[PDB]
Amino acid sequence: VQRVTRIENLENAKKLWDNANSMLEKGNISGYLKAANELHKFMKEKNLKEDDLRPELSDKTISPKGYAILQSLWGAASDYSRAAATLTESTVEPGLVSAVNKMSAFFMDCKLSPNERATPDPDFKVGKSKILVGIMQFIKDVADPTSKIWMHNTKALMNHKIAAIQKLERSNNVNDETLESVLSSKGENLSEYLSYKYATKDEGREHRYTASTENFKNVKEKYQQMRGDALKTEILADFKDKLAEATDEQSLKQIVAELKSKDEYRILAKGQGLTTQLLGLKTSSVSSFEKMVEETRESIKSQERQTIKI
Ligand SMILES: CCCC(=O)OC[C@H](COP(=O)(O)O[C@H]1[C@H](O)[C@@H](O)[C@H](OP(=O)(O)O)[C@@H](O)[C@H]1O)OC(=O)CCC
Ligand code: NA
Repeated sequence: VQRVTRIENLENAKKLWDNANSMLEKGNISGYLKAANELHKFMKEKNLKEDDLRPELSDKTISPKGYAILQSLWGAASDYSRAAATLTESTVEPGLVSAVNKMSAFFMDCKLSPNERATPDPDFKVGKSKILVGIMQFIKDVADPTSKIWMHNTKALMNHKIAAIQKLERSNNVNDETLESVLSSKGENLSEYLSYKYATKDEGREHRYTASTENFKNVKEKYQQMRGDALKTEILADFKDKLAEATDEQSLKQIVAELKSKDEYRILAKGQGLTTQLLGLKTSSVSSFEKMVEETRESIKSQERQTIKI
């Protein structure tokens, strides 16, 4: 490796480090992690270590605010990677969160020598629930859109947990216990996950008009042999995953219109009992869908308030 190549690689690494620090300074957790991930990868690709870059950062500073955020992130990620390692699933979610600790540590060690101590602003109070949401946003950003944590789409499960944390915030009910329950969850309680009391994979309730695909010409093949509450469950699970693709209000509107145009939606809206059909009642599953739509809308609004701040 020529000197000119090393110089060019270190100058690009410095720029990557600076991008991460810039995000950190703005309190943009997901942006910081995206930047930190790229710094780390690039350095590894160029066989450059923390000791190689550190001399180049002598004109740079991690602020006291920055160190406070790094400390909170470390603790939050450590806790989350432990909480997310469960009998249901212990590979994907902990692996993702553990990578956050590794890349963030690397960013810091590029600046700080092994024996020098971080200097956090002792009065800068970092919100653990904000940090956790930031980690989840990062996971959403890095995940393949078809990847799963246990039986659930990773991006949908992240939206689920982000929304759950946001609800705790709005209810001022954020503490270790309530956060632990969200972090350790894999959506095992399917009725909670889908906001549908009757969520099931088995025969579910007996009905006069058990749901089926038989009166519907354009339903996807995967549903054709499903019936009843199990059929509605599967449709709701797939609709949930589709909703989690929304990025802003306009994309949500579009996705919702597309879903409602489907025979799958008509199945949800068709009553399985005489009273629902006779009196023209909204079904439980339509209400579940609307609840997920509204939660997605509010979560979008909430995170877009946050983009303005970061
Ligand atoms: C108008 C206010 C009262 C009311 O909501 O009644 C609905 C209730 C339940 O309606 P239904 O029997 O139609 O059962 C509902 C139907 O199976 C819906 O399709 C279900 O939603 P889905 O799971 O989305 O299919 C509802 O869960 C059922 O309750 O009716 C009775 O209990 C009368 C019993 C003689
Ligand atoms: Na039946």
